[PDB]
Amino acid sequence: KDEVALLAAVTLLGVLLQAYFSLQVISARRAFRVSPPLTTGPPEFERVYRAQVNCSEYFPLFLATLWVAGIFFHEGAAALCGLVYLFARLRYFQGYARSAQLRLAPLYASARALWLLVALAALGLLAHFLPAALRAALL
Amino acid sequence: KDEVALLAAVTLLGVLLQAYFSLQVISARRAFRVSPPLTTGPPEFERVYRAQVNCSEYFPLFLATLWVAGIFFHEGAAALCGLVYLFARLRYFQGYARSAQLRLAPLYASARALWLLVALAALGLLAHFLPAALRAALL
Amino acid sequence: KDEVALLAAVTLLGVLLQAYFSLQVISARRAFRVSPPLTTGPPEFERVYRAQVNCSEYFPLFLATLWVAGIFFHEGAAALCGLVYLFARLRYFQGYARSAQLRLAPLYASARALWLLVALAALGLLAHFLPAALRAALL
Ligand SMILES: CCCCCCCCCCCCO[C@@H]1O[C@H](CO)[C@@H](O[C@H]2O[C@H](CO)[C@@H](O)[C@H](O)[C@H]2O)[C@H](O)[C@H]1O
Ligand SMILES: CCCCCCCCCCCCO[C@@H]1O[C@H](CO)[C@@H](O[C@H]2O[C@H](CO)[C@@H](O)[C@H](O)[C@H]2O)[C@H](O)[C@H]1O
Ligand SMILES: CCCCCCCCCCCCO[C@@H]1O[C@H](CO)[C@@H](O[C@H]2O[C@H](CO)[C@@H](O)[C@H](O)[C@H]2O)[C@H](O)[C@H]1O
Ligand SMILES: O=C1CCCC2(CCN(c3cc(OCC(F)(F)F)ncn3)CC2)N1c1ccc(F)c(F)c1
Ligand SMILES: O=C1CCCC2(CCN(c3cc(OCC(F)(F)F)ncn3)CC2)N1c1ccc(F)c(F)c1
Ligand SMILES: O=C1CCCC2(CCN(c3cc(OCC(F)(F)F)ncn3)CC2)N1c1ccc(F)c(F)c1
Ligand SMILES: N[C@@H](CCC(=O)N[C@@H](CS)C(=O)NCC(=O)O)C(=O)O
Ligand SMILES: N[C@@H](CCC(=O)N[C@@H](CS)C(=O)NCC(=O)O)C(=O)O
Ligand SMILES: N[C@@H](CCC(=O)N[C@@H](CS)C(=O)NCC(=O)O)C(=O)O
Repeated sequence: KDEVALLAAVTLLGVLLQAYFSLQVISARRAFRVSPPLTTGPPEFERVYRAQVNCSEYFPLFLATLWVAGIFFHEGAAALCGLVYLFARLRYFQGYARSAQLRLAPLYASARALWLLVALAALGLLAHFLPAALRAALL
Repeated sequence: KDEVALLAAVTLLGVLLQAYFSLQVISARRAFRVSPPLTTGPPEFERVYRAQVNCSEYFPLFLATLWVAGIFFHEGAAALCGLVYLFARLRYFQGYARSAQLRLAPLYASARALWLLVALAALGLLAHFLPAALRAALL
Repeated sequence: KDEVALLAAVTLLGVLLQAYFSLQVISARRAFRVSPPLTTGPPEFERVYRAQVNCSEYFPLFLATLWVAGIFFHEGAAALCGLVYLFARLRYFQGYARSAQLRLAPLYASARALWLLVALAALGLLAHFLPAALRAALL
C-alpha cells in the first residue's frame, strides 16, 4: 500500500486524462454534428476521434509497464516516467486536434517514456531472476 | 489475497461480461452477413458493434479505478460500485442493440458508478498522502 | 513480489508483443500509403490493421485473467497459459496478415488459453469463498 500509492496516483491521473479525452471527442460530435454510431466526419473530427482511440489502446500498455517497473525497479522512478508519458499524451491529443503532423512529436515523446518503463521493468525482473539462475548454472 | 478477492471476483465478472459482448457482436456478423475485416453494415449492426468497442475501451478504466478504490478506500464499497457499473454496461449494450437513444440512460448510470470509483480512489489516496504533508508543512 | 514475478514477466512479454503489432501496422501504412486518421485501405491493410485492433482490445482481458488466476490458483500455471495465449496471438496476427481464413485457427487457440485462465481464476476464487460459505450455512 505504501510502496504502490505513487503508482496508484499516476494510475488515477491517467484515468482522469482518459475522461478529458472523452469530453473532447463528445464536444466534436456536437460541433461537427457527428451522430453515433458514426465514426466518420470532417478531417478534424476524425483526427480528434482517432487521437482518443489511440490513447485508449495505449492505456493498458501504460498501466502494465507502470506497475511492473514500479514494483520491480523503483516506484518513484516508474511514477516519474508515468507522468512524462501522460503529459506527452495530453500534448499528442492537443496536437492531433490541430493536425496529424502536430501530433508526431508528442507521440515520439510518449513512445520515449513508454520504452523507459519497459527498460525499468526488464532491469527489475532481470535483477530478480538472474542471480538465482547464475547460482543454479554454477552449482 | 483476502482483502482483494472481492475486487478479483468483480474483475472476473467484468471479463465474462466482455465475453458476452463478443458473443453478441459475432451473432450480428452472421445475422447481417458482415464479413471481417469490415466494421460497417446496417444501422443495427454498427450499433451492436459500436456498443462493444466502447465497452472494451472502458474496461481498463473500470479495472484501474476498481483496484485503486478497493485498496485505498474500502474493498467492499469499490466492489459494490464495480457491480453497479457492470450492470449498467449490460443495459447499455442491450439498449444500443435497440437504438442509440435507448443506450443514453444506462451510459449515464455507468458514468455515475465510474465517477463514484474515482471519488473513492481520490479520497483513499488523499487520506494516505495528506496527513504526512500536513505534518511536513507544519514542521 | 516473488509470487508475482512470473505474472509480471508474461505481462511485459505481452506489452512487447503489442509493440511488435504496432510496428507491423505502421509498416502497412507506409507500404499501402494509408495516411492517418484513415483506417480504410486495400483488403490486406484493413486485415493487418484489424488484427492489431482486436489484439489491443483483448490485452486487458488477458491481463485481468492472468493476474487473477496467478494469484488465486497458481502463478506458474497461469503464466504457462499466458504464454500459450500470447503465442496464439502472434500466430493470429501473422495469419490475418495473409487472410481472414488463416487467422481463424490461432483465434480459437487464443480463446482456448483465455478460457483456461478464466477457469483457474474461478476455481481459485471458489476455493477461497466456498469453504467459509459452507461453514456459515451449516452454522
Ligand atoms: C544493455 C545494457 C543497457 C545500457 C544502459 C546505458 C545507460 C547509460 C548511462 C548514462 C548515465 C546515466 O544517466 C542517468 O539517467 C537518468 C534518467 O534520465 C538520470 O535521471 C535524471 O532525470 C532528468 C534527466 O532526464 C534530470 O532532470 C534529473 O536531474 C535526473 O534525476 C540519472 O541522474 C542519470 O544518472
Ligand atoms: C469535496 C468534498 C466532497 C463532498 C462530499 C459530500 C457527501 C454527501 C454526504 C451525504 C450523506 C452520505 O450518504 C452516504 O451515501 C452512501 C453511498 O450512496 C450510502 O450508501 C448506501 O447505498 C445505497 C444508496 O445508493 C443504499 O441502498 C444503502 O442503504 C447504503 O449503504 C451511505 O449509507 C450514506 O451514508
Ligand atoms: C464443473 C466441474 C469442472 C470439471 C473439470 C474436468 C477436468 C478433467 C480432468 C482430466 C485430467 C486432468 O488433466 C490435467 O490437465 C492439465 C492441463 O492440460 C495437465 O497439464 C499438462 O499440460 C500439457 C498438456 O496440455 C502437458 O504437456 C504436461 O505434461 C502437463 O503439465 C495435467 O497434468 C493433467 O493432470
Ligand atoms: O463513463 C463515462 C460514460 C459516459 C462518458 C464519460 C462521461 C462524461 N465525461 C466527463 C469528463 C470530464 O472531465 C473531467 C476530467 F477531465 F477532469 F477528468 N468531466 C465530466 N464528464 C467523460 C466521458 N464517462 C467517464 C469516462 C471516464 C471517467 F473517468 C469517468 F469518470 C466517466
Ligand atoms: O478470446 C476469444 C477469442 C475468440 C472470441 C471469443 C470466443 C467466443 N466467445 C464466447 C463467449 C461466451 O459467453 C459466455 C459468457 F458470456 F458467459 F461469458 N461463450 C462462448 N464463447 C466470446 C469471444 N474469445 C473470448 C473472449 C473473452 C473471454 F473471456 C473468453 F474466455 C474468450
Ligand atoms: O508508444 C508508442 C508510440 C508510437 C508507436 C510505438 C513506437 C514504435 N514501435 C516500435 C516497436 C518495436 O518492436 C520491438 C518489439 F517488437 F520487440 F517490442 N521496435 C521499435 N518501435 C511500436 C509503436 N510505441 C510503443 C508501443 C508499445 C511499446 F511497448 C513501446 F515501448 C512503444
Ligand atoms: N469514446 C467516447 C467515450 C464516451 C462516450 O460518449 N461513449 C459513447 C456513448 S454510447 C459514444 O458516444 N461513443 C461514440 C459512438 O458510439 O460512436 C468518447 O471519446 O467520446
Ligand atoms: N471484437 C470481437 C471479439 C471476438 C472476435 O471474433 N474477434 C475477431 C476474430 S479475428 C473478429 O471477428 N473481429 C471482427 C473483425 O475482425 O472485423 C467481437 O466483439 O465479436
Ligand atoms: N495503433 C498504432 C499504434 C502506433 C501508432 O503509430 N499510433 C498512432 C500514432 S498518431 C497511429 O499512427 N495511429 C493510426 C491512425 O492514427 O490512424 C499501430 O498499430 O500502428
